[PDB]
Amino acid sequence: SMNPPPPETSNPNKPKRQTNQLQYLLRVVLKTLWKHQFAWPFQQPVDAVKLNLPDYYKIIKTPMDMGTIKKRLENNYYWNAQECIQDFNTMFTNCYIYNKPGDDIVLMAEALEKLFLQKINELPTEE
Ligand SMILES: CCc1c(C(=O)Nc2cc(S(=O)(=O)N(CC)CC)ccc2O)[nH]c(C)c1C(N)=O
Ligand code: NA
Repeated sequence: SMNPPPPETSNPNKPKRQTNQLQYLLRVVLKTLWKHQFAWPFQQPVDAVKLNLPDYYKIIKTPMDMGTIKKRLENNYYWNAQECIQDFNTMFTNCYIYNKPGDDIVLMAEALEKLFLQKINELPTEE
């Protein structure tokens, strides 16, 4: 198939708040993963047309990427910090669903996920 529209990154029908957790998720978690040498395949939605991966969006029905997550944080899309953490988890899980052990892309996800866990370890306390 072709590509779906990217996930929504704003919600007009949802109140917005600033929290220590959410700001940390942008400025520490997202930012540190973003600058990693293996971040690039996860910085934007998988372009299945350009990459000639016709089955990607047949297999992956809940796509997620760090470009989307970054915009969601900047736009205050998330009310609860867990919403953001869930999106990271979905991104990694998609990679482990679609690909095979030892694939380049899988090793890249593994390094990012390792780093992600190190960073969310020091997430500020809620509320
Ligand atoms: C390996 C395919 C893949 C990617 C990916 O994005 N790969 C990719 C992107 C471009 S790119 O043209 O879009 N590009 C210019 C360099 C990036 C801006 C070029 C080559 C590429 O291999 N991401 C995921 C989660 C997967 C997967 N299999 O799960
Ligand atoms: Na084809």
